[PDB]
Amino acid sequence: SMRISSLTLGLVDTNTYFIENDKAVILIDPSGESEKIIKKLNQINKPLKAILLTHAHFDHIGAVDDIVDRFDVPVYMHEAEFDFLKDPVKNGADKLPITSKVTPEKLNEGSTEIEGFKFNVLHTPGHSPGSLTYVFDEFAVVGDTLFNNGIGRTDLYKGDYETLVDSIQDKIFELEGDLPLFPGHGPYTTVDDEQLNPFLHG
Ligand SMILES: [Zn+2]
Ligand SMILES: [Zn+2]
Repeated sequence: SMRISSLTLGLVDTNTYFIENDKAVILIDPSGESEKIIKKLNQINKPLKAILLTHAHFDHIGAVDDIVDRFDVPVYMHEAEFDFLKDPVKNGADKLPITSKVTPEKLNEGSTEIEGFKFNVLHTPGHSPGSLTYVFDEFAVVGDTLFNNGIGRTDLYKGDYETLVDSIQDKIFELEGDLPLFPGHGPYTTVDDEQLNPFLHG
């Protein structure tokens, strides 16, 4: 019923995801290289209805403004990182040309329906305070939380190691053991495959 596609883009190889149903598409983490994203959006030939952000670090939002300027769609994210968009010290870009001037819509933990797309939102902070995981019937998009044999870094702004470990162990590890998990970087993994992840402790 849904098809998930991806491009790996930008300075730090961010996974941008395209979620299609029979009649529309939503985009998650438009990281950069917006002409490549737009090219695939034009290939899909279904109207883009929304952008979802797992979080608002610079490498997940670099193409947000270009896509909104072209298609005029809402951008959804957790309110705890609204101030990340315009603030390069908070989103990490301060460290050559990244900000977003969009006014975002807030999303909270719970069941959601956006333009015919039904999914569950989990608030999974620790790598960032507004990190969200988006759970669909046949896959989940987890952001910079649980990687294949790795974990999101917890030394960024408002990051915290024990918070992320709890988010992974108490929320992401409640999903179906073989559900494909698609993180912000690197290949997919699953809850079963990450049971002995060595970065989780406590
Ligand atoms: Zn990040
Ligand atoms: Zn990232």
